[PDB]
Amino acid sequence: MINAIRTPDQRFSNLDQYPFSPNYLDDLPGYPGLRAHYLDEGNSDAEDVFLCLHGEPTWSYLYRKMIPVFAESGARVIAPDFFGFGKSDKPVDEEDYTFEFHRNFLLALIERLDLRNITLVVQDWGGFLGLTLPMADPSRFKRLIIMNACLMTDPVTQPAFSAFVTQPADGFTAWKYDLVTPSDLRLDQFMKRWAPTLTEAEASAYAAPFPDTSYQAGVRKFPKMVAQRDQACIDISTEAISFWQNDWNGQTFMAIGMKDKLLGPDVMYPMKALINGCPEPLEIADAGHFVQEFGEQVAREALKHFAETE
Repeated sequence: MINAIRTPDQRFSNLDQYPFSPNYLDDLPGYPGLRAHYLDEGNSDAEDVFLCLHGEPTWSYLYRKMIPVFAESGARVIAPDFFGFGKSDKPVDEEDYTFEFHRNFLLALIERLDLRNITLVVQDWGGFLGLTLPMADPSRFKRLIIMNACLMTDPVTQPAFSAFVTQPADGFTAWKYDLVTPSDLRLDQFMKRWAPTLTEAEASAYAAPFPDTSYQAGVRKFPKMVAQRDQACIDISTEAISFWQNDWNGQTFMAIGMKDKLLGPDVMYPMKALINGCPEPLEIADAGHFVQEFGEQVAREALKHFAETE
């Protein structure tokens, strides 16, 4: 077993606008002794499944405005919390978190739930990882909703997907500094800074998973993996580019949080060009990195775009 701890359930007692019932998978292949939490909303026998993947330092709570919109369209919605996050178990050592640790978890979850007709919904690490899934099992994937995200390839193959790491100083550089440096990391305060439109109660929901620093190893490791990409990550991410460019023929919808200093237009337009058939992006002027906080619009517009060419 990996050494891991579990957030007490009382931490989730008073969440704001998260009425979604918990589902758990324990002992997924390759993850013995670890319990993963996921939401499973809407018609369980739906033809379509929206697989909503979160990023750093969030959890399925981030999708709370989108889930009801997708479910009311008649689709199923699966929103897992990565190990280290949300209501999932949390390995205590940063060394146990790797790109493939997280990627293989998603593949295991997809196989375990036998998800098909997937609309992949991604942002940040949900995208860095999620965008590498379809090439592993392409017949399971039907559509893509992409918000502020890209692929963790090397600087030479796609400079746009590395330049943001070092400029602007107040972008990823500040984000990483905020996450990896404090001994007492307060994610409510972090999230209010990086999503300034959050209410206090919403911000508290992002601190909920983390009673203390011992629960935050996954949180600390994510930004380090953006700055230092292992060979497996580079290879897998580069292969993914070829998939979206050359193999993908599904329906696609893009939305950009225009105030994002990390993964805004300078990353998302290059990403648009690499995704075969990706339409003009929906630009959300007021949205920052956490586009899902303006997510009702994204979900509604994506559904209309998809209805238009079913």
